[PDB]
Amino acid sequence: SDCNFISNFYSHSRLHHISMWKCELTEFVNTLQRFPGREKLKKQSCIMHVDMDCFFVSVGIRNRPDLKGKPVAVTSNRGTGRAPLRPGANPQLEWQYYQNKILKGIDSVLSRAEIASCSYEARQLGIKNGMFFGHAKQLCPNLQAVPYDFHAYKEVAQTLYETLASYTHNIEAVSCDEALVDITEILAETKLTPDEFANAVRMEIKDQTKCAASVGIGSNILLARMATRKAKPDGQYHLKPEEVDDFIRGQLVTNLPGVGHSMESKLASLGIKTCGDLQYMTMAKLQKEFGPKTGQMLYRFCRGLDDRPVRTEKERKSVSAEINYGIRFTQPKEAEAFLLSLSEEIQRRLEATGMKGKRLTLKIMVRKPGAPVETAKFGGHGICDNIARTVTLDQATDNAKIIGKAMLNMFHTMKLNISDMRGVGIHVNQLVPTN
DNA sequence: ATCCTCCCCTAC
DNA sequence: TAAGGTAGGGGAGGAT
Ligand SMILES: Nc1ccn([C@H]2C[C@H](O)[C@@H](COP(=O)(O)OP(=O)(O)OP(=O)(O)O)O2)c(=O)n1
Ligand SMILES: [Mg+2]
Ligand SMILES: [Mg+2]
Ligand SMILES: [Mg+2]
Ligand SMILES: [Mg+2]
Repeated sequence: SDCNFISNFYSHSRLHHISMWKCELTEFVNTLQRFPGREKLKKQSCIMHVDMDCFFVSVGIRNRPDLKGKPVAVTSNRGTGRAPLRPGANPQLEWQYYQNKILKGIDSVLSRAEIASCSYEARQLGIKNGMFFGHAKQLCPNLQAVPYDFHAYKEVAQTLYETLASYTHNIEAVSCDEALVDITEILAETKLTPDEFANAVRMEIKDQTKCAASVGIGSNILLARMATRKAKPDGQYHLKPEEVDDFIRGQLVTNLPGVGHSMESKLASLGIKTCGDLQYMTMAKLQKEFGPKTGQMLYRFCRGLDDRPVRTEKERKSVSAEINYGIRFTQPKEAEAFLLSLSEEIQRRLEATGMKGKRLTLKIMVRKPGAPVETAKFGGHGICDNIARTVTLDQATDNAKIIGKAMLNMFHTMKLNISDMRGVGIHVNQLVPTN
């Protein structure tokens, strides 16, 4: 049953989990705006970024001292690095497409399970988060596989924020294992050097989780995030003002928060690889080429300038639910049955968050023409494109029968081969809170 | 100029 | 096998 299929997918999805945890930690921090750790150590803006090292791995091997110091990966694959042969799939074509259009603008039995997190040992060999386990185990035959433990990560994630909250409420939740903290007040009250405090928080986090955090310190958010890169693993790095200009010039532009593979490829065609190359670009040229806001962001960031305060309050703008894995329909009756289920799921989330929406958007992934019907990854969406529809209701609703019905009307206007469908997503906008 | 609407992109 | 989600920023381009 599609009802059990949905529940079962979300049950096993790490990406669904990290998103929920982020949502929860964000709400916890918001709450704090409506300190045992400071007094227990009471015995020019300053920003600290706290980021746990190889978070799933570290938690996974907490109580497994045989795996410390080894190449380890958190993945679904039991450990062989093999999967059943998939004849008619074309891993080569999908990988080329991934390197060409996506990373820019025996193979047949290898595991295509993703590595969620890998140890630093494993990294010293090119294994990175998001690599297929089959391939990783080719780069490093001694890669150790470790199962997910979602309960344990949620517990460490919470312990992490509780700990930071014990020093200050001036926190921004970046993710489940990562927060920004403004420590200007603490340093003034305790009279401690930024480094002394950073060490203290690290010692305490390790004490309470058996997991290591790296800390980056700087006079703004951008600079604190970048210092963390240099701090990892198990360390800290204070990027002082006198070092900013020389540190920044050598950084690959891709390291700037907000520059991914698409922006990188567009900059490389401008002849720009490092932040230093970028500094030579005018504000007017960056805005013309990239738009006003992105243009300005690039100009400022490549200089180490950033004036965003720590955002302690975040308001929810949308609720959604997508599954782009294990979607295979043959009949329009099956697809419409599934749309009505995801509609009950979207009702639960709107309720759980106490919202109703006016604007409803259906997004379908469809197999791309020329792309093989048999996916390289078991259950994968493979190479696809997106069809999207949007409607707007007269009243904000949270009723699945109305949402379901809206999804069926939207789905009918699509020109679609059911057997090419590879993913479905419902997105709710223009929210209003209940009561 | 500001405001819509339909997307692409990015972070984790 | 394997579980490729989720929210928000913002550009293009068009109507107001
Ligand atoms: N491709 C990815 C990236 C991240 N996450 C999960 C696994 C990570 O353990 C956790 C935190 O991600 P980070 O980006 O902080 O990376 P790590 O903590 O694993 O390593 P690092 O030490 O580089 O921060 O989120 C995931 O499921 N899949
Ligand atoms: Mg981390
Ligand atoms: Mg996996
Ligand atoms: Mg992280
Ligand atoms: Mg970047």
